[PDB]
Amino acid sequence: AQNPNCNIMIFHPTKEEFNDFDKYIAYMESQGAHRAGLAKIIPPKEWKARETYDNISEILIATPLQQVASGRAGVFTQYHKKKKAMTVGEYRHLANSKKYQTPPHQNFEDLERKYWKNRIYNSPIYGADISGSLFDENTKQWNLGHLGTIQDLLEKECGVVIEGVNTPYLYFGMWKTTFAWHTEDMDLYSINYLHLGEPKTWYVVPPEHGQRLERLARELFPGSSRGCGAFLRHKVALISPTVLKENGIPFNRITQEAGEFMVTFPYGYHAGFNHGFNCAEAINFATPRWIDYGKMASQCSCGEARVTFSMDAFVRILQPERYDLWKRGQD
Ligand SMILES: O=C(O)CNC(=O)C(=O)O
Ligand SMILES: [Mg+2]
Ligand code: NI
Ligand SMILES: [Zn+2]
Repeated sequence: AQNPNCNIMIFHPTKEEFNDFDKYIAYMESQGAHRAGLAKIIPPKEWKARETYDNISEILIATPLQQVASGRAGVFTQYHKKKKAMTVGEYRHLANSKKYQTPPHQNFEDLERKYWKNRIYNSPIYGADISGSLFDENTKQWNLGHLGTIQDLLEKECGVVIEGVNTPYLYFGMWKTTFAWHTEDMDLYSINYLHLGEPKTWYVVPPEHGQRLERLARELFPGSSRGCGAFLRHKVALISPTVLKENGIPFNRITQEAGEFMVTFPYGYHAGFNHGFNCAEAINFATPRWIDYGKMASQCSCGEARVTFSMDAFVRILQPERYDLWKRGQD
């Protein structure tokens, strides 16, 4: 079995290997990359996502989210308070202000220490989940707006034609902005490209050990657990590495820098934080290996998780027994 310790693997494809996305994902899996839940892909030196980032300031962040924490430093939840719209140029200035800027630090490890010590005492503002793309239309390799769609994969694998679309999302981050512990909708893959700015630190639990994380989360968030049998679908809970180590949960960590891709694999729980002003783009995708994960994915039916239009069909076709109850949660 390849990668039996479920370490995060880092790949350096050549320009020739960068042509065929599906084939390279399947290659990475042949080497065991999925066992970690997360992989890094460093693009060939010849590749670029677009020519420059000089003209992005007029993008609108219609609903910036202030991430307010409750709990203790290593075990907290966050809620998202909606703020007034602002442009990317306005947000960048805000991120760089004395109130919100990255503190002085020695290295990524010192910054990680400061994040876990101090996150809860601040409420950073995240421009998340903005439909759109920063890939140049002429970028033919690993262009996250030109991937094969999940609806077409389901149709190729299972023969059923379904409604829905699959488009990318932009994330504009600042110091301390935080992504809570989650897997993807329907336990899909994700791919994330860090277009610019400061790094993003990731934590990940191997898919084969995801239920260990779920059991800890039910212990640590006991009211949330009684409210919903899949409350990590709410994307609000954080647990620190120190706490994970104290409770014996297997995980790994890695820092993504500008110009790098990360792939999350089906049922790979992940969480993380931004180091400073940055912009990422991410999208879900599927492969044939996902289908079985999609069929077994948990679902939130309490009403909190509220998701896209396109998840309807996935539930309806892969999980027809759950469909009725899940749809009640969506309505
Ligand atoms: O970058 C972020 O805030 C969150 N991204 C992801 O969870 C992802 O790409 O799967
Ligand atoms: Mg612009
Ligand atoms: Ni994710
Ligand atoms: Zn729920």
